[PDB]
Amino acid sequence: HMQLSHRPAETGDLETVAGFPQDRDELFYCYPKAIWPFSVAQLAAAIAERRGSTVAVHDGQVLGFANFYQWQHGDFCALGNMMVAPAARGLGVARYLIGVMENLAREQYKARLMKISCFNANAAGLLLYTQLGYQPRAIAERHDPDGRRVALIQMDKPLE
Ligand SMILES: O=C(N[C@H](CO)[C@H](O)c1ccc([N+](=O)[O-])cc1)C(Cl)Cl
Ligand SMILES: O=C(N[C@H](CO)[C@H](O)c1ccc([N+](=O)[O-])cc1)C(Cl)Cl
Repeated sequence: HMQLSHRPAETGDLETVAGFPQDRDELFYCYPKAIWPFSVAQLAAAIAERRGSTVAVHDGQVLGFANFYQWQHGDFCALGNMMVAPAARGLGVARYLIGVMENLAREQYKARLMKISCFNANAAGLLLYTQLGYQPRAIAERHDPDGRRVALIQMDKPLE
């Protein structure tokens, strides 16, 4: 059914990907420095500051997006901006794209570790990363757009 492929993100993908977050909570989980409503400009700003922006495609549709927000050659990468089209949630897109990013971190950055940080309210993410072999290492305090304290669960996984 799901026949996923991947390639580097392109300008022509921005409007699609900027359509993915469906509410302020979803935007905060995947891009906590963004301001609702999301926009192509905000997405392009991230892409410029980051590395490895990659889309996942199925049946001619861009269904996922991810990048690295930290990269340290021979050391680790940290995954962020993981977004999935609302019509394709729970179909394997995030897990597919995390595997692609793991490979890119190993191959291009010679990373030994991938870091993922997940906000506490994002249960789906915490469970998914757990299923993929990520372990929690620390919890950091952050604040949401209403000034409320949230917990950022910092996880990692050795790259094999
Ligand atoms: O789907 C969710 N989380 C996934 C888990 O991998 C991920 O964190 C995510 C976050 C934002 C998003 N988006 O805004 O399009 C999509 C997936 C929760 Cl919003 Cl239920
Ligand atoms: O700033 C620009 N380009 C950079 C890369 O040089 C990047 O693509 C970017 C785009 C939009 C942006 N924004 O509007 O926040 C920030 C950076 C153009 Cl607006 Cl000139």
